[PDB]
Amino acid sequence: TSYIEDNCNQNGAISLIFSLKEEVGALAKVLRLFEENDVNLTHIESRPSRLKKDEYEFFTHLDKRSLPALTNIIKILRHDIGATVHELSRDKKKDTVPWFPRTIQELDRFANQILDADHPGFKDPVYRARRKQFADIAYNYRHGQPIPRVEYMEEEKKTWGTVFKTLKSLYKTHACYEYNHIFPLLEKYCGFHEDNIPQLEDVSQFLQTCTGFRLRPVAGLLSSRDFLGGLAFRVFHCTQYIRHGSKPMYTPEPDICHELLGHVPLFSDRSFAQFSQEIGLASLGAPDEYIEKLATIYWFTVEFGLCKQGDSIKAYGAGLLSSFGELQYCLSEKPKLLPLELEKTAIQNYTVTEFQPLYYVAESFNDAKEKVRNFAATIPRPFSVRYDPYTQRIEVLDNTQQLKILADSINSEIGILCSALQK
Amino acid sequence: TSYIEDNCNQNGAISLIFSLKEEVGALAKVLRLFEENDVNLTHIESRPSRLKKDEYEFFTHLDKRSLPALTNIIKILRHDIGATVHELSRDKKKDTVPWFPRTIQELDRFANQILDADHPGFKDPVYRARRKQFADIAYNYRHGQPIPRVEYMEEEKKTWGTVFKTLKSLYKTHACYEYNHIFPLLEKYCGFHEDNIPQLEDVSQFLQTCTGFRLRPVAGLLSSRDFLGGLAFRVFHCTQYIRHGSKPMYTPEPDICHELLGHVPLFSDRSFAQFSQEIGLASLGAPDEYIEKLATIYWFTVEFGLCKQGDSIKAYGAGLLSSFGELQYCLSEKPKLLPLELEKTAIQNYTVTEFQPLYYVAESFNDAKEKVRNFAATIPRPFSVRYDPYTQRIEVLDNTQQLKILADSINSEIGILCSALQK
Amino acid sequence: TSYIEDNCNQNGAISLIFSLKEEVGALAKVLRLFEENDVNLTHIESRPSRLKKDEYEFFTHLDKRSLPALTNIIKILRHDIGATVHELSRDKKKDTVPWFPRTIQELDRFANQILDADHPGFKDPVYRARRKQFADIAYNYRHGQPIPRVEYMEEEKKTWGTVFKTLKSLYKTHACYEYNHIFPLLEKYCGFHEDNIPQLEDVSQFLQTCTGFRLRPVAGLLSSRDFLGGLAFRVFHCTQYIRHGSKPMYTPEPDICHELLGHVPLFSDRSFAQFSQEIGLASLGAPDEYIEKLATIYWFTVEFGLCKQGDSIKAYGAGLLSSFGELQYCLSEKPKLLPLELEKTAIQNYTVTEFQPLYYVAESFNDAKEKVRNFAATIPRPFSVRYDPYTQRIEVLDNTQQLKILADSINSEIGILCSALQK
Amino acid sequence: TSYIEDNCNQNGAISLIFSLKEEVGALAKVLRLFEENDVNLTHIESRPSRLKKDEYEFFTHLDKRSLPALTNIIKILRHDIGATVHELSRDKKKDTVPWFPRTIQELDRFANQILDADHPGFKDPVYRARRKQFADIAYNYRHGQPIPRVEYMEEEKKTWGTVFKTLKSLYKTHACYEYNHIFPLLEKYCGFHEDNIPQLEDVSQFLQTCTGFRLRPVAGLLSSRDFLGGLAFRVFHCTQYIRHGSKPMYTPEPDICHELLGHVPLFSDRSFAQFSQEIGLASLGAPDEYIEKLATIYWFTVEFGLCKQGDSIKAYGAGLLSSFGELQYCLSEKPKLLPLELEKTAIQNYTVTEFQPLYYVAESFNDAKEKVRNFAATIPRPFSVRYDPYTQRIEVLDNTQQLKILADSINSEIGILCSALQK
Ligand SMILES: C[C@H](O)[C@H](O)[C@H]1CNc2nc(N)[nH]c(=O)c2N1
Ligand SMILES: C[C@H](O)[C@H](O)[C@H]1CNc2nc(N)[nH]c(=O)c2N1
Ligand SMILES: C[C@H](O)[C@H](O)[C@H]1CNc2nc(N)[nH]c(=O)c2N1
Ligand SMILES: C[C@H](O)[C@H](O)[C@H]1CNc2nc(N)[nH]c(=O)c2N1
Repeated sequence: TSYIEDNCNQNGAISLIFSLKEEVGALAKVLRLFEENDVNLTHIESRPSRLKKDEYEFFTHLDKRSLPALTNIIKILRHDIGATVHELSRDKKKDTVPWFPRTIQELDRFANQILDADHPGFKDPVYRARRKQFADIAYNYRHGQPIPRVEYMEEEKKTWGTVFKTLKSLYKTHACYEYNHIFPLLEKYCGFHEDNIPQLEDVSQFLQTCTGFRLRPVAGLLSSRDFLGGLAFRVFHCTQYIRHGSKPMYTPEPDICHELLGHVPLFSDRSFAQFSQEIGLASLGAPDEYIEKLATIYWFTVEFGLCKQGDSIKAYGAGLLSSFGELQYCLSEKPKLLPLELEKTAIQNYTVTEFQPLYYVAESFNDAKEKVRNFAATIPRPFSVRYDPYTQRIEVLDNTQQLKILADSINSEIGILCSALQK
Repeated sequence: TSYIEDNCNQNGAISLIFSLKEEVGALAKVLRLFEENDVNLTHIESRPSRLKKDEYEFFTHLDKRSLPALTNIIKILRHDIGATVHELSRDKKKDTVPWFPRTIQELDRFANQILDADHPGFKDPVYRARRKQFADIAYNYRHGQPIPRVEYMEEEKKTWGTVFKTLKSLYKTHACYEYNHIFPLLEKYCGFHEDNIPQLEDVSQFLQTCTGFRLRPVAGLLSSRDFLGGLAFRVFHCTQYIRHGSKPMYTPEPDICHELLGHVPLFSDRSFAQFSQEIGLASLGAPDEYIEKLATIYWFTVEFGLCKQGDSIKAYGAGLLSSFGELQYCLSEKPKLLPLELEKTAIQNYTVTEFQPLYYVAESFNDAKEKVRNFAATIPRPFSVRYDPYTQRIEVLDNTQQLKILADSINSEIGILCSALQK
Repeated sequence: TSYIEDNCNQNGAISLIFSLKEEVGALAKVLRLFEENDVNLTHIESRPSRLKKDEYEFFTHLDKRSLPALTNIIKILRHDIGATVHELSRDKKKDTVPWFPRTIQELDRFANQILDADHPGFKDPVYRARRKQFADIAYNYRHGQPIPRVEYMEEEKKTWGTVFKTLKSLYKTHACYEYNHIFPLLEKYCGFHEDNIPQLEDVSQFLQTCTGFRLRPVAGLLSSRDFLGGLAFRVFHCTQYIRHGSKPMYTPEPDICHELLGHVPLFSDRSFAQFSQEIGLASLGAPDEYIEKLATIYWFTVEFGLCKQGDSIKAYGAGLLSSFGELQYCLSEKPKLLPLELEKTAIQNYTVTEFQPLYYVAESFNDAKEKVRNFAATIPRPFSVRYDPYTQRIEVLDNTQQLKILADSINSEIGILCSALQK
Repeated sequence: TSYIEDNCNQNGAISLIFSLKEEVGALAKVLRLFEENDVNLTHIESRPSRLKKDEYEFFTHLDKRSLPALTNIIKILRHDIGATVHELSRDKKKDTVPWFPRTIQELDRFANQILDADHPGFKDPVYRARRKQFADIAYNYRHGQPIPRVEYMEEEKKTWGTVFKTLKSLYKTHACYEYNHIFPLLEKYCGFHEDNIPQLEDVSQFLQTCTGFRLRPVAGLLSSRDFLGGLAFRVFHCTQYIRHGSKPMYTPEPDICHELLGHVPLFSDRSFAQFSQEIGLASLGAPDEYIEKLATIYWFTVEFGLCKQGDSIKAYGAGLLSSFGELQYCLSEKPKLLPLELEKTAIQNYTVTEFQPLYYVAESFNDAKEKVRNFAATIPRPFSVRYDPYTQRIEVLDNTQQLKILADSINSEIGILCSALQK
């Protein structure tokens, strides 16, 4: 499978999800309680609760180095004060919700936690000397920055040239509509020629010009939780390296072309973007088991999905649209095609290298979105999630908070629509 | 009054907002049209319709150098292709929608479109040179950049100190809760103390973490149209300069103390943000005729409003909470009180530097949002608008798409709600 | 005032509104509960939850013979099974919701709960015997039956003739359009001429073909509660008797002319029907406290209202359009005019037989519906209601179902709308 | 197939769908135009247009006997006045929309237009003498009446006894949930014992007590248009006859038991009722071709459908739940099961007698409702349809009328839901 079990750092990450009502002593109480225990107060951030006017939300920017007193604080918090605390832990210790980044800026803690001799071009010291350099670029990037741009060598340029020569000529009849729609634009705007390599930054900015989707330089393949969690933030982690000039149509681990020809152009569609994003949102705080299940879904859908299209069936898989041979295989009559169903799609085993025998076809991305949200209602976590586009932080919602926020949001949509009724 | 009519630049600003449905030649026709007539493509960016999968949307960043060629382009768009074209013009000539920005970045285009001997300290060279310094800072600032942090002199530090000493001790009973709650946060977080000035950047970061609202350093005062459009983007144009030490409770032009102590803390509540933003949206495409009325609203609502608050009447005006005398004058039997109703609230003359005879009271900011939106449904503009938080572009909507977009979005929201109903 | 407090019958009316979720024994438990304690099943009807597939809804048609046994049943329902029970009582004792009908057929239960020497014609035996005749007709009429058609004497025919002669010639400029349009229809269709009386049955048929509104022959005057509940069912309780020939423009108790010329023609517009019906629904479960206010509304709105109508102010009141003098008094500079706002419109004392000093003006009936519904959201009753047009039973809604039912219904409506958008 | 081509009567039915704006001369113009041409004015009914306050709708109760002048009237109507007229014709003559009943009362014109020697019990004069008697009962029924009740013979009673003995014992594990839910209620309420025959009227009234669904006595099998059109009105036409005592488990033409055990109990569920009803609504004014397609759908769904149910697949077909042998066959592993899709389901051929080889399974009835409405968007008719629950007439909607009615209806639902947001 494509599931990669997740890791941790020795310091770790112990966050405390809790909101607090402006009670007698409260905001003084908490921050003094922390600075008595040596906890830095650059790391105890509090902002208001966007729902109950009289409450705040608290973000604790910590690690396991605070353990000699982190017990005690929790002790006082849940039982001496009466604040509902959920602890995020990356070590996945005693019945502790699995850690995840909480703001779009917290992605830098565990973004470099990725990656055999048989790699194509292995005994070439040149390709490896280039590969550690590109990993370095991902090692030094911090959120907010523009992606540092690299002049690509030319042998790599014609590797892309060949792959593009094949795939372009073959997309017009193989790719989904939303791909033939975006791709001419990428060509004329970003530098998506068969004779030119685009820089990650420009593509990032274009995807933000279409959907607010962002490209983040990652050295390699991250653990499923981190990958799908970053996708929650409308952030796609992508690679900067190319395949070897010897074998331009096989890579065991995804390269520049897989993203630019498999993922990105569809990331320029809002319907598909939100589709992927909802899965992202659902991935966080989820059990490792359900992360295996998410990985399975992602594979048979994002990486290798098909879409019903009025008259045709077409491929929206990112591995489908990036691998010339399997893009031939896919619409051939060989493989299996059935209307997508997650009850089975999760319980669907697959292979990593071999051409995937069976495929699953959606109606439109939005129906798949509905289905994803449905399955999200199945993942067991003692709270809900929903993403804030402006603040770029994930609203962790409880019983009472889901209610007023959805209520009034739909009220505003209701108002604008009721005015749309008056022509 | 404080209403300011809008002006133009030598270059100008000619946009052609139009979308086009993907037929063979359509987008080819347009991109042919520009470079056939030599128009630069540094400014003609076309992206997909975030709504109709089969359409593109066109933002044309143009100017009056296209006047030597715009006739032909308009004609071919309106009649040879059949595209509904709305031309945005800042010259506001025959059949021209009054210009406004479509991108979060088009606010830098008209950020320098701003701004007397009786000022206390007019011939004081130090206050003059410092005001030219701050005008320079606002002159060269472009969106996305960090707000440069400025070292304040001591006279300015204690002028702020005095203003704060007076107003802070008073707020506990005059400001709305949404202020009495937020201010404890701002004090200890951004530096809203009596002996220290926060730098706009830090406050901006706080405000986007709360509401996606942003602080923009602006020279003097910008036309009503431009100010309120920037507020539509959840971007607040704000001042970095301080008042003179001679008269610490009189400033003719809004200053650091007025912005940080009158406006910001209320900009820290989402409900208030939605209120102001909905007004902003109503400003876009609006004629100067009803923009006089809009400025009036802002005055009597954001700057000089009162709000029903459970038991009492309280001040949420940014000018009430920034001018010490009128905050008491307003909470007395002296002034007159009228229930906010836009039939009258817009139609009401006023003066700027005056203890306001009458005030207007809201119920909660949300209902005020509703009233603003309702009255906005009355301004005649040949389309409505609503802002895309991720892309930071305002979806300009015609008849056909408004319904499909809100209908389906609410389809998703009500689905998740119907499933949440079963606990 | 014209407000009438409600009374009770010797039998009474004890309903227990409750639904129950289909577990083994649940519905078995209840049906066991009744016949274990001997209660008759001519009145205990259980039907499915039109909303939650897995639940039943229970309408229990009971009386005070169950007082010798209701204690046990209530207890077992509230604590041994765990069913949310709301008991409807017309005795309105401790912890009793004030009684109201759940079925379109429960209106016959309290249809005889109605009704002086100074009447012109009091000791006239002919008018007396005729009023006892019409009271008998209303006494034995049950819903569903055809309204018996009655042969009128000649004095009654020309009393009607005179009233009509006067008011008809005048309506062309005093009544709302929704009256000036409908009346041409009623004249030629039902027999609304100066020489002929329509029989309630024919008008009823007309009114259900327009609005589902129905004419019910009622003896004298029914308590405010009962009248307005019947109006909730889109059923109008109406009079079949005429006034005396002595005073053709004075009647203390509403008569055929008042109903057919004041009320009905406006009951022929759907928007007005929705207005009155929403009020009706608000009456259900309402305490007498706010029902005084409801009666006041009906008076100042349905019976004595004015409406903004594009350019002018016009009368849609049923008492304005039925009492010739006050229709002119009202359209003059004599009376006072106040914009309909329920904060004041409910809170306002009045007298019955009086040229009304002040009047209230609406914008359109639909907005008045909104205001009624809004103020209804203020009455404290332990559930909301909305009427099922096909079943002719009012869905009594608790928290959990309201959302799933309207959410999904609107899901369907917005789907068909989104598909209609493409022409 | 189960499609039966439709017939006509010699008089026929020429109706004219048109609305009219209150223009100079209008309402006098039309009715005088008709009475000049001998057209009875009991047959020219006009009521108001429920949308445009200034318009009426006109129903012409005619036949082909008006032909010697029906040309001329149409002549003046469409081209001399400018009223959009759509002619309904049952003969399906020159490009004339196929006739259908317009009110729930117009069903009596063509309700008796139904129905080989091999019928079971044919040479028994007793069964035929009974069969013409039951057809007579359907021949003499007119809308509004209660269904005349018959004392059933006893041999027929034990035919029902045997069929019930088998099917009841076999339903608890074969029938869909919504059947095991309703059926105990029918047992205890209507007289659904294995030892007793229910009278059509009581079942009708029960189905109206659940969903407003009604049972109308029909002599035999009607043409598809009339059957599905009656189902639009929430009216199910049903048979009063039984099978022969010789062979109680085979009938070529549906009998009492098929409805009471196949159709009715599901007609007591609102979700299923609306499901069937929307198809009904869609059937009217549809091409004969698409009536063949509708018949196909009805067969594979209503008569022989399955439903996905969380854990199981269960039968909701009316022939499935009425035929003991095929109810065994259905969940056996023999037949084919695929997720229902109307693109194919219509183009799905079948057999009349033989056990249907393949079956189609829905998720829940509502999803099938969505699908039906979707396919309805494909039937070609120059107007839309939507059913009025109160007036019990089908709103024929044009471009402009669909808009305001759906707009404001959803506005009301929006209001009630927005108030549900305030708890
Ligand atoms: C989601 C699933 O685990 C899938 O294999 C992930 C794994 N990690 C990844 N890591 C990177 N860098 N890029 C990817 O596309 C993926 N895909
Ligand atoms: C909104 C209203 O027009 C008000 O007068 C505006 C005018 N332009 C402005 N310009 C600046 N720089 N600052 C302000 O506060 C205002 N206020
Ligand atoms: C609705 C208001 O309470 C008003 O006084 C009611 C009272 N009861 C009534 N009873 C009858 N029979 N007829 C009426 O018009 C009224 N009006
Ligand atoms: C809808 C389809 O035509 C189906 O065979 C109809 C035909 N006519 C009918 N006629 C009657 N009386 N009852 C039915 O169930 C049907 N079914």
